Amino acid sequence: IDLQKTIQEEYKLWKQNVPFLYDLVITHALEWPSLTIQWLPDKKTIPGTDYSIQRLILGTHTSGNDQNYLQIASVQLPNFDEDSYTIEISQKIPHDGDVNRARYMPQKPEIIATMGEGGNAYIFDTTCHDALTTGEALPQAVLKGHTAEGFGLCWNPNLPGNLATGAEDQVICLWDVQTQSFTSSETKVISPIAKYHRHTDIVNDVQFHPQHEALLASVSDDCTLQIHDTRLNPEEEAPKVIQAHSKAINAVAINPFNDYLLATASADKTVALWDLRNPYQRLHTLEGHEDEVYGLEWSPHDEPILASSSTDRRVCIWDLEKIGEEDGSPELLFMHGGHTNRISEFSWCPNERWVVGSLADDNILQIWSPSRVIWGRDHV
Repeated sequence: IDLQKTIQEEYKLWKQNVPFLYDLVITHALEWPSLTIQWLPDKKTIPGTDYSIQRLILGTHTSGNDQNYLQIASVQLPNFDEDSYTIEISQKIPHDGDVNRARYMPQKPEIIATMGEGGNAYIFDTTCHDALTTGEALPQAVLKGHTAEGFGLCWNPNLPGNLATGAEDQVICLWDVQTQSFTSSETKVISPIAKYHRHTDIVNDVQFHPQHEALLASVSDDCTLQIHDTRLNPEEEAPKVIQAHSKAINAVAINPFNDYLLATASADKTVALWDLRNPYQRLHTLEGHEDEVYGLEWSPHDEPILASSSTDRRVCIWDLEKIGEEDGSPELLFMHGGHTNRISEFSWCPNERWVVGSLADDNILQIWSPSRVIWGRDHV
């Protein structure tokens, strides 16, 4: 793939340092760039081997006219010891537009929701897509509600089948997806159970609280963070609207261990920290990215660890326990520099500690782990 001269220089410096800064790097080019990535929760152990098989959801983003696909990639991840590996596209499911975002249902991971063409969302049941299917691979459901494409998508981890989406139409849709009717022969057409008309610009991201069924956070180009209670009536305005940044907010992430800790990522190159009990008081600002921050995700294993990604091509990992303080930001624990274009999405591996899968706009998939020399510094 074409690299500009300076980019090519940087990438070769990065590769030279990889053995010192990383315990693992696996690189792969995909036939099409993917806008989205998420590790599936399952791990398949082959007894007697030094690896396990894990899986990732990927999408495509085609130049135009060429068919798009929702994809599942199977990855050989080595076991990490205590004193090349294969990546194949397992399933490929025809998808209508670009796959702007894709998320498996936590309670039923064979069910995958996507944000696709023109604002339609789609539901796929992977057990309806296999070598035995007789006709067209169809979505199991199309969710008709948005009037423009969107990138906000989140399943409710405490209410099976409950889905939230947000789009460039400024709207948040709530959906109730009942899956026990799904078939490979028909596409169910579903309308929303509620629509929120509370943002005044593109809704970039939505996230259900991991421990509270009714709490939905949303962020927008209107520079607000909003906390909605989906028990109350839909056109009643969100009981919490925060003027959180001076520029567009692209991502929101709720700590999966600290039920009050929320993070936002913004076009002001900043990540900010928020206490949900008193959400108008910003707790801290995290600086280090050189361009807009677009992606945000807490470690699934370590409460103080947060990752962010940016059009500056970096994934940054932040250690919140270093906030209390010899010239750079102490909470910036690690900066991944393996990508040569803007990062589209990344995802923490749920089955291995300190492993990230990341994608960039130039078709590269990287699976990497920073060295325990960096993250285990205060181990014994």
